[PDB]
Amino acid sequence: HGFVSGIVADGSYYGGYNTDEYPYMSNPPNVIAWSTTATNCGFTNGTGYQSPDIICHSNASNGSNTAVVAAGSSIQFQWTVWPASHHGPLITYLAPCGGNCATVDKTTLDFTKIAAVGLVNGVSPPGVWADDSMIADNNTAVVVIPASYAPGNYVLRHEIIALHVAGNNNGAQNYPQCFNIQITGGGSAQGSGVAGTSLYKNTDPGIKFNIYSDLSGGYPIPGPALFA
Ligand SMILES: [Cu+2]
Repeated sequence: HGFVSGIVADGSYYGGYNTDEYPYMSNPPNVIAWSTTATNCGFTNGTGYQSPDIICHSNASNGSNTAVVAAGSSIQFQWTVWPASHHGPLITYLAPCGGNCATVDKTTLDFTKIAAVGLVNGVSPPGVWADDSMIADNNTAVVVIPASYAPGNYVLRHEIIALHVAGNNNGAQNYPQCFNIQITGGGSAQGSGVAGTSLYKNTDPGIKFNIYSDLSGGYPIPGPALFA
């Protein structure tokens, strides 16, 4: 599996939380990325959709730094690697920190879906998905912060849901990665957010989904509605 090793945010590179290195330090470095204990490169499945682990991954603790990002600009998430079998959507959220993102209680965050891509070509199951486009693009996912989004501090929660086992109850594998950003801009728009532990249920149609059977009915991307 992969994790996000860094991001390019409004033109500038920020190193992420190197989960294969930083957990083995008594004094890990400051980063905009949240720490996790997911040293096995693992995931949170449906057994943890109501655990705080779903918010920013296993045992996640606040990143200490925050990246300044102009509204309307692009963020690129650099994943270390991604397996071809792990087809699924890429979903990205913003939750206001109401203060410094370095100290917000992650369980109080209310996430707004700002980007989501799912099934691209279902003609030949298991199909071609957003993560396959990410793989082709140097293992990099891309999102646009809405130009109209209200300035302030936000947790940016970027996630792949791998669906290779998702026909099973609790089979979908969620890979959330969180980063602190401060948006600047001239807009005032903000979505109505959803608590991390309310984003997904193991019975949801976009969670318990068989990618190996006929895909002509499409894929309903899970989670709350996309910000408009
Ligand atoms: Cu796997």
